[PDB]
Amino acid sequence: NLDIIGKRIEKIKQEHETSWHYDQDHPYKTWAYHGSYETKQTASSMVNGVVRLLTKPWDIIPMVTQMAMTFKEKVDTRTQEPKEGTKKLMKITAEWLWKELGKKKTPRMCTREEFTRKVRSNAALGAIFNKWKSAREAVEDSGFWELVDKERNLHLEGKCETCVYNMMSRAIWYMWLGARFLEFEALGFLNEDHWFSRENSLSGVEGEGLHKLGYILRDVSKKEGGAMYADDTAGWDTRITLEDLKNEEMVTNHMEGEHKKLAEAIFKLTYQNKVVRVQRPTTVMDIISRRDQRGSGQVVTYGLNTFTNMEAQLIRQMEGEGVFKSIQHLTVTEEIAVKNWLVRVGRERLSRMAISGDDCVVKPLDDRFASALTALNDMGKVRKDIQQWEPSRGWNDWTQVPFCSHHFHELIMKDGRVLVVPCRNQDELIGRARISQGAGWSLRETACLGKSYAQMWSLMYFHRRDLRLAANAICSAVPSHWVPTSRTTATHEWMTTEDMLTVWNRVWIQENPWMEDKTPVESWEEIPYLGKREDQWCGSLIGLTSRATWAKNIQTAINQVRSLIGNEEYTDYMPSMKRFRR
Ligand SMILES: CCn1cnc2ccccc21
Ligand SMILES: [Zn+2]
Ligand SMILES: [Zn+2]
Repeated sequence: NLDIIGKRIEKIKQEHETSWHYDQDHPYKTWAYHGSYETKQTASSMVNGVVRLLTKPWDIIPMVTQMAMTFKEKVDTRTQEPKEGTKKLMKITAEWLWKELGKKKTPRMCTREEFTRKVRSNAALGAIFNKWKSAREAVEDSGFWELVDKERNLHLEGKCETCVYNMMSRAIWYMWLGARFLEFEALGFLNEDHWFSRENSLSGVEGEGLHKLGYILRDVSKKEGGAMYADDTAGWDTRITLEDLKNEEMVTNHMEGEHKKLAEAIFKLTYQNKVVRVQRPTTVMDIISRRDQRGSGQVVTYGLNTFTNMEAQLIRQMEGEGVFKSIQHLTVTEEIAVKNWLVRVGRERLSRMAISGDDCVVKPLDDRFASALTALNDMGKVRKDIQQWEPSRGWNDWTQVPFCSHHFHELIMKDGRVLVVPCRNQDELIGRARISQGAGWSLRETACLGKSYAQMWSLMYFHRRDLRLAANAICSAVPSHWVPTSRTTATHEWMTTEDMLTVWNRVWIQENPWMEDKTPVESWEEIPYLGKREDQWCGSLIGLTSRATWAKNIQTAINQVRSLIGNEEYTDYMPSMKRFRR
């Protein structure tokens, strides 16, 4: 308690000595409360005019237009201590899983140099605005690194002064760049050295890319076993227990010297004890603490969510296979059975899963898994939108399974080769491309963001009639040489000025390990669509009068946007499609 967090608390107390007060009408039950101080400030979603002008038919579709308009009573809930059988299963499984992940990897510190390179190419490293303007400025000034140094030596001394969270089914915890560096130094290796790659973790998909996820699910489908299960957890980050945080910390067992001590301090001082500042309109700032739940960097959050989800799902698999009888207590011989299952079949069982943070797909040995719920519920990983003890409903066809907000189609090219393509409801794709975040966007910057969405559609969603047409229109309306941009950056092969057919050939043919015949495609007309009825099922407007008029008159829409941007060099990409080719 207050020995580990007191210093951070004491320090903030004094910067607002003229405003401190223990409020008696504080709304926290599960968060420990400490005091308040005076503040007064808030970032809504803005429309991308280039994309909206080239998607007119969607101006009258509420599922699109409502996306651009406009639970913190889950962060304030509590999770019970698991039983001794559950705690034992998790500790054995975690111990075994860090060793497998560590067999072909070496833990190591990430460097000021690596951190600097990140900030100078815009990665979302959740920092704050004070002393320096942006992240870019702090990194070049040696004053910063002295602040970093002071805290660093403080962590080696087992103490913390400035690693404090700021709060803002989503909840983001911005720290100051200094605390973010120290997190990156100790734990960045998990992401930087791809510990959750499929090659390394067998269940993971880190670095895999949307054009690979469908092929990975089809490979899992080829295993003998039961249905494919894809149960979502209700508020995964809120259900991370202190026992979860202690099994995650065991990665330090594989470290040495300084690194081991630096990593131990991050886990002890910032993860297993937290200090947070929250905006309350009644507007004051609340300084609240708690020991459990996830509140880390988004990138470290991803890897440890993947880790603990892999652990939970292997245990749910053990329960289905009858490896242990009850979570109340493991007998001595159940421990050796669990250990022996892991050594004997653990790697096979990891390969039956696709896990991306809190998101999983499992193809278990048989359907006993569906009603194996005691460990899953007792670990606190309670399923969303089903009653606690109701058996899971599985999927009989890998093409129906949801994963990373998509489903996947099997699409046969006129030449017989097989594409496995990512898909989701087309209203969601159009609605997202019509939104920008933040202020001060020039027309050129807005156009270059439209171009990023268009090239993503040409590479990932070419099989959707409306998106291939809208992508060609946007690429025709934005100057040919203007570089696609994004303010918050899987593998993003569409972020390039290279010809999109050349990039399509590299991603789907040359570099695709599921495509044996490497014959290049010579034109976009060789590249197939979904069936017309399947395209409508997945949200296409093909067949509507609005869509026909848009497609026929597309050059008029392209010319409207070209006239706004002005006298620039443009390319006509519409004749790459059969219907505009004379
Ligand atoms: C886990 C054991 N088991 C297997 N099949 C079931 C069906 C309902 C309840 C429990 C079941
Ligand atoms: Zn600290
Ligand atoms: Zn679809």
